[PDB]
Amino acid sequence: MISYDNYVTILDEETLKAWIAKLEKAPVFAFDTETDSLDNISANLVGLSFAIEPGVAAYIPVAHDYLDAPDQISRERALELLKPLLEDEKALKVGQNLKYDRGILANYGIELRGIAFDTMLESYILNSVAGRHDMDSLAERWLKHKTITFEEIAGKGKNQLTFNQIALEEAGRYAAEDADVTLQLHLKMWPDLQKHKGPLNVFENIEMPLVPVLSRIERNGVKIDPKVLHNHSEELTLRLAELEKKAHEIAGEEFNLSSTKQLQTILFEKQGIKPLKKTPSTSEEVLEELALDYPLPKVILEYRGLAKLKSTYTDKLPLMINPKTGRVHTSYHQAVTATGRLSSTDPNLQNIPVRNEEGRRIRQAFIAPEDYVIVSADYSQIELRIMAHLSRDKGLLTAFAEGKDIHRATAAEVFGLPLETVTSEQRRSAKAINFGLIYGMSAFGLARQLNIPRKEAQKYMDLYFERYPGVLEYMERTRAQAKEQGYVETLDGRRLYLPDIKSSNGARRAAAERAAINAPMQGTAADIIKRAMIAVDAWLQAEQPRVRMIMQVHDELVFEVHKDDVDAVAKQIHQLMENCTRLDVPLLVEVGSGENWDQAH
Ligand SMILES: [Mg+2]
Ligand SMILES: [Mn+2]
Ligand SMILES: [Zn+2]
Ligand SMILES: [Zn+2]
Ligand SMILES: [Zn+2]
Repeated sequence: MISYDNYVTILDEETLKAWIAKLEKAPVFAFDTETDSLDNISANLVGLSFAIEPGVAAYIPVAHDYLDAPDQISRERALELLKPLLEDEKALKVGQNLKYDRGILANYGIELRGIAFDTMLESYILNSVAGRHDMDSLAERWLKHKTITFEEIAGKGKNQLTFNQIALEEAGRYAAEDADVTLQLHLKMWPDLQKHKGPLNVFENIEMPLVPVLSRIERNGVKIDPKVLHNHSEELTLRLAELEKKAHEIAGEEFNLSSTKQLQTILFEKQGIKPLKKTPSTSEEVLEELALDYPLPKVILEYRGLAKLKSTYTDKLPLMINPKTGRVHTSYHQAVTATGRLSSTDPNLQNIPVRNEEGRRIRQAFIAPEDYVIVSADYSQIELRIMAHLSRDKGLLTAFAEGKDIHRATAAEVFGLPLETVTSEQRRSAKAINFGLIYGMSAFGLARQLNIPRKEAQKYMDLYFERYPGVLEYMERTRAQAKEQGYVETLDGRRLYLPDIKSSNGARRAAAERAAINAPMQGTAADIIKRAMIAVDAWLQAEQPRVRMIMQVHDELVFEVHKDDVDAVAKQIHQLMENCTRLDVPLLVEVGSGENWDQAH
């Protein structure tokens, strides 16, 4: 176990000051905060823990208020004595998910500096796919130590206690162990993170500096109009009713809009071909093939889609508005994706349909406050530009260089015809090839996206590789080093380990080869986006203009800018994004604005 003998519980100023003195001369120190809620903006700090050396850690309770809780240093007195140390950029701190801790302190007017090491990110940069990067998983992987779980001291279910309700000593065991373990994890991982300059570079200049900027974006939140979302909800109810009637009217009787049950009994029973369509799906959608002529499958297609969107965003979004700020605070995850891109939840901004009309209405609900406007800064087809650079292809490089539409430029080369005459179908064919290459799509998978026969798709890809030889080379070379060293890297050095590259399993090894071609372009896009965020945030902090960075979704950064400042600010965001990141890839940033996210998008 871990008893009350392990760590000290600081209940007096004199002892706290003794520790602050030791903390001041430590080379690095682990630090952690305890609160009464996972919600950063409204959580209250219940206590703090520190670790100066493996096995030497302490817990300082400041707001435990259960019946008869012992005297504790007051939250205000503890923070004023600790403030200088916390705000000192020279005092280096180590922590697990420091983004959270930085925010809690910000609730009390404290600016946490010296945010040097985050064990979550150390683990993530070492090997993004090694497993989960949370402390409990980390302590077990690297230290063969099983940590005290929050459930162990607080309980489970609705009757679960909040930190302020837990006994001082019990809270101490948990909090001081976090600090201690975090320091031990750093001592084991930091030395390893130096065996390679690639990962070390990404960790030091991309991931760590991004920690406080993610905190600031999350805490800023985004303005959502609940009325608009409600109208959209009422209207969708009516549209779902109408659509259901249109389905019944086309055939007979009533039925659910569920395939492999009520649909096959209608659809193919009235002429068609037996198999159904899985909601596997992004490759063989039987329902949308029939949709080009057959009416029923087209209405069932649209019905399901609207049903999904209503319960996911229309009904959910209004419930996420924080009472304290009046805004929605999404959760960004910095150590979850395999390629290094940021993910998002509650809400998952990336699942809002882009090329769909309803998704546009969801976006219209993201509004700018009075006298402000929503500004969108996007990296135009960054992955494609990255592939152009990685393949060193003069053809692609020149297309982007002279500002031509790469999809029409590619079609003009593949099909051999003037750029002005390329048709929509030809452009659509080249476009499917271009994005297919990024995901390492098979010549048959391209046929399923283009609806053309196999070997006809193969005919296009051979014509493509002949016109753009540099792309085949990159593809072959990347699969090469992937087998030679078990991993692939981005331009900045970020690595994706591929354990199934020599799998001996067929499909399992195919996946690893696709990931081999894909990761370098996706990871590089990710690195670029993170560098722009740090650069834009740095300008924001230094110059203090009337602008907030509110979102990050796909390849765009969304802001709130004062209406009278839009022009100067747009010039600035634009320069920072395509000139203060990587100077090797030919980058283009498209900046737009409006009353809501949809207008600026
Ligand atoms: Mg191309
Ligand atoms: Mn913590
Ligand atoms: Zn903790
Ligand atoms: Zn993208
Ligand atoms: Zn420019």
